[PDB]
Amino acid sequence: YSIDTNWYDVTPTGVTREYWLSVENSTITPDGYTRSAMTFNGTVPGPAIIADWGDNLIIHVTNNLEHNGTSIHWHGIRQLGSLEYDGVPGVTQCPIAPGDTLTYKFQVTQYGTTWYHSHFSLQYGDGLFGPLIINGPATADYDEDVGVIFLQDWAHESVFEIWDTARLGAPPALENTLMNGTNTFDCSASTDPNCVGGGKKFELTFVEGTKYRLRLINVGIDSHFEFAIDNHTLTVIANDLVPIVPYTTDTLLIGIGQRYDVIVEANAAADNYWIRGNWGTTCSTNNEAANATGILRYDSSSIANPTSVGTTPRGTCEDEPVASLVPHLALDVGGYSLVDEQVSSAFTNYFTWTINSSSLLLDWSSPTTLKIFNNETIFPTEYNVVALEQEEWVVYVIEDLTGFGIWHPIHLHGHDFFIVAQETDVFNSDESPAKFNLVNPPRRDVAALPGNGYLAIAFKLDNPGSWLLHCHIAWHASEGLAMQFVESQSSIAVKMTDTAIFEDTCANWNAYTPTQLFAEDDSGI
Ligand SMILES: *[C@@H]1O[C@H](CO)[C@@H](O[C@@H]2O[C@H](CO)[C@@H](O[C@@H]3O[C@H](CO[C@@H]4O[C@H](CO[C@@H]5O[C@H](CO)[C@@H](O)[C@H](O)[C@@H]5O[C@@H]5O[C@H](CO)[C@@H](O)[C@H](O)[C@@H]5O)[C@@H](O)[C@H](O)[C@@H]4O)[C@@H](O)[C@H](O)[C@@H]3O)[C@H](O)[C@H]2NC(C)=O)[C@H](O)[C@H]1NC(C)=O
Ligand SMILES: *[C@@H]1O[C@H](CO)[C@@H](O[C@@H]2O[C@H](CO)[C@@H](O[C@@H]3O[C@H](CO)[C@@H](O)[C@H](O)[C@@H]3O)[C@H](O)[C@H]2NC(C)=O)[C@H](O)[C@H]1NC(C)=O
Ligand SMILES: *[C@@H]1O[C@H](CO)[C@@H](O)[C@H](O)[C@H]1NC(C)=O
Ligand SMILES: *[C@@H]1O[C@H](CO)[C@@H](O)[C@H](O)[C@H]1NC(C)=O
Ligand SMILES: *[C@@H]1O[C@H](CO)[C@@H](O)[C@H](O)[C@H]1NC(C)=O
Ligand SMILES: *[C@@H]1O[C@H](CO)[C@@H](O)[C@H](O)[C@H]1NC(C)=O
Ligand SMILES: *[C@@H]1O[C@H](CO)[C@@H](O)[C@H](O)[C@H]1NC(C)=O
Ligand SMILES: *[C@H]1O[C@H](CO)[C@@H](O)[C@H](O)[C@@H]1O
Ligand SMILES: [Cu+2]
Ligand SMILES: [Cu+2]
Ligand SMILES: [Cu+2]
Ligand SMILES: [Cu+2]
Ligand SMILES: [Cu+2]
Repeated sequence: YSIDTNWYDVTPTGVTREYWLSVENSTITPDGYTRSAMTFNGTVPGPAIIADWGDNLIIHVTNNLEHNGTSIHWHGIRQLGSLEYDGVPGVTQCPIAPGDTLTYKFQVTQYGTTWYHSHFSLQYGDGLFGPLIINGPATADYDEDVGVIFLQDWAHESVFEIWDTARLGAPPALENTLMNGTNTFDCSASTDPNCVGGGKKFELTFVEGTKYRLRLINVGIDSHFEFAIDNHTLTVIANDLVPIVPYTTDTLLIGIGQRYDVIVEANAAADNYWIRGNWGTTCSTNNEAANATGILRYDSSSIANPTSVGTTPRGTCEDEPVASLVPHLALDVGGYSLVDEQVSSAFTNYFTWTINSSSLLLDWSSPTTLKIFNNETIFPTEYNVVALEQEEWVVYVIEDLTGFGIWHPIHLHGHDFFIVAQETDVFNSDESPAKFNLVNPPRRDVAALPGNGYLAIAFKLDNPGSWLLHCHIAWHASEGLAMQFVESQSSIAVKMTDTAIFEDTCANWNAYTPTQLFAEDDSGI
């Protein structure tokens, strides 16, 4: 097994790996400002889940929150034959009730960098995410793996406090950003007792001449980054969970939920350097956007702020150029049927996004998968179901008709897709399909729907189940910018063990909902 192994077809034998995670109500001080958080195991980021390609994960998730369901998603994890462990509440399970435990089981049939996060409403915005790193092949050599660097915005209160405001349609400017869970913040004016100060920059220490694999993930609520390290080059070796033909870049545009693995050679004059998130100010607002930075040190004892000169950011909300993103294991898209769908917006009780006029709104007590187990094939209109059955491919064209010009990071569950087109133009059903790239196009699981343009993503019908596709901007998802593919419904294979477990989760959730303190007040996802 190697970098040229087809991991969609072949999977190594591995070992069983077991984790207990507690979804917790916490207090943290990541940037010198003390606030509530919703965490795995009291840390933001959550604990590292590290495994090998082909391992079986067993992850016992206990919900120790008092006032929310929860449901944990393993982002970009294919979940072939483990649909009920995808962690989408209202799609592949009922929410895990307070006090209850759901044990997620799945094999990792991919390798690279990803993460896990709650998919229950906005929870991941309060810190409910962690790294999921799967060891395997890599398209370039390096001597050291520094692991993951999370890039995010960071509020100074619960995302749930500001939801009622945000749902009037404008995402609010958050108070700060974190790089790998930390940042500075100026508390030396504040009369807020929580602003205790002492927040510190993310530090990364290089040994000169050593090669470092960095694993970048944008995990913000509503944030775009263009990661750069002053006077260093990034050699990009993977996008999401798909190794790519290495290419070098001064900066790396990164949408929410996207990952890149980069190799950085520490071949610069030994000094302190700015590490730049390069918050996309055009993409979304932040109170402290220029402070989305950290410190590269070649000398650990140095406590000096770097004074390096950075590269000029492209300053866009785009993804990396399609031409740059060439998977190592080349794969082409076969004959396809085309599904076309259109993003617009409406206002009801609040601001919603629509997919062909319907905003996603799930009933947590009746997930698509329960409906499937009950042999339903017609789904509520607000479940935004697109049915798929075998031409073994689908091109899904999603069009921004909102007029907003936001670059939406579109995430597909159950599949890597193929970026056959990512265009800043109006989609024409008679002209545009011709301009698709079907021959080893970029392949990944988050890609930008360009603002005012279209994203055309192809996938194979190789994974029966009900698969959410959504904007990964947390507000947008909560605002129903989502649909779901019900793929070969009659081919979905579920174990009696897993059906029993699913039913129990739903039973406990149904036992919880009559005295819940808080109702569902978003899409559910
Ligand atoms: C950004 O910030 C994050 C922190 O949020 C930071 O994360 C760090 O990532 C590093 C690189 O990826 C990482 O370094 C690695 O750590 C690995 C593992 O850490 C260990 O855990 C080991 C294994 O767990 C155990 O299994 C053994 C048997 O082998 C048992 O003895 C042990 O009891 C435990 O038990 C079992 O767990 C299994 C599943 O794991 C189950 O199957 C079993 O049933 C049982 O429950 C252990 O061997 C180690 O001692 C250690 O605890 C290393 O393997 C790897 O080689 C590498 O060194 C680091 O740990 C992360 N740190 C934190 C705090 O999360 C990033 O580095 C930050 N990024 C940057 C750029 O700074
Ligand atoms: C999940 O749990 C959290 C508790 O952490 C619940 O958050 C709460 O959500 C409600 C309803 O949105 C909030 O009420 C609103 O507060 C704002 C801001 O002060 C106000 O403008 C509104 O008029 C409204 O009253 C409440 O503040 C918020 N609480 C906290 C501590 O954040 C959330 O509703 C739970 N969701 C589910 C589905 O269980
Ligand atoms: C997380 O917390 C739970 C509950 O305390 C504990 O059982 C579990 O072992 C912890 N897991 C890790 C990875 O720290
Ligand atoms: C977390 O704790 C806060 C403060 O005690 C509480 O008001 C809130 O309801 C809790 N959140 C959840 C999801 O249980
Ligand atoms: C980052 O924040 C600190 C604290 O306010 C400030 O001194 C510094 O100027 C900031 N950098 C900017 C605004 O570019
Ligand atoms: C969505 O709407 C457009 C325009 O009416 C139409 O071409 C397309 O087929 C619709 N898609 C679905 C899946 O209903
Ligand atoms: C769903 O269909 C299968 C196969 O016909 C059947 O065995 C099962 O009992 C059905 N569930 C229902 C009708 O609720
Ligand atoms: C990735 O590669 C493409 C194609 O060579 C470039 O256009 C891009 O700027 C980046 O280097
Ligand atoms: Cu309470
Ligand atoms: Cu995700
Ligand atoms: Cu996902
Ligand atoms: Cu969006
Ligand atoms: Cu998702």
